[PDB]
Amino acid sequence: PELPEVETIRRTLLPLIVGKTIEDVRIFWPNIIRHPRDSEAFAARMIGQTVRGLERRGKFLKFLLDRDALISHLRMEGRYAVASALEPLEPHTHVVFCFTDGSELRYRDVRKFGTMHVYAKEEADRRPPLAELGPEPLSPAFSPAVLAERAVKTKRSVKALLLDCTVVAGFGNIYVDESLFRAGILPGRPAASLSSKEIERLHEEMVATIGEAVMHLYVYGRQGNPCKRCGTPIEKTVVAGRGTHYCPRCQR
DNA sequence: GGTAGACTCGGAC
DNA sequence: TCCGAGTCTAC
Ligand SMILES: [Zn+2]
Repeated sequence: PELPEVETIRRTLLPLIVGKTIEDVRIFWPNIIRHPRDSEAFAARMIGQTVRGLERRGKFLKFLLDRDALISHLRMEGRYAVASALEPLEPHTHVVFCFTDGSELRYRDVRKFGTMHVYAKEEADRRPPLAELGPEPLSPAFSPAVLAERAVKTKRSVKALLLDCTVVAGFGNIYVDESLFRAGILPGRPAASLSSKEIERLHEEMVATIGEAVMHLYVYGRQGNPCKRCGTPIEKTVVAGRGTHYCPRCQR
């Protein structure tokens, strides 16, 4: 799921788990657990804690318990569900948090690609994977000036810059391509080659694109199809190690 | 210390 | 054989 979908999960999952107390934690694929390193320690430490809140940072979900925070990243296909302990599990269920009320929070992932880290709450923001995360794209802390400062300092492409989690939190491939299209900037342009005007416009379109999504596509996945603005066939290439979609006429 | 490469997966191709 | 998010490893 991308940032808007993670926000939807945050909002919808919270009332389904708040105030529930963890009775057991069952782990069927230990490699998902990244901290503590031993999955048995991860399970043991969560027992007896009550869920107090659920926050989002970029695409990370931060489950707030009594003492600990559980930091979860779903990557491309990870999913959470709340359901009865009496019912059979769905396929690809890797971690289950069992509550005292006979309900469960279940983590599934066909790709087995997601991650979980647990730390004392006061520690979580200074440890991986949250340490060094850049500002929320919809926050005043992500500004044209912040973006300009990062862009001038790098040799990388503008696409590479926007995909960098230290620059801006959880701005995914789809939204990078869409924002660059809407701003009229080629993804392969060196970040340092962007004018002040281009940086301002890019910031504006990033906020608009992801803001709209949290509340249709021009380029992403539309290679070979006509651009919706000018009719030129959308092209796809590799930029910053990712499939990258753009209109060669609208973007410069 | 900035930046690329390795690493994790399994469904689609 | 391709893909990819974000951390870890190595130049
Ligand atoms: Zn166009």
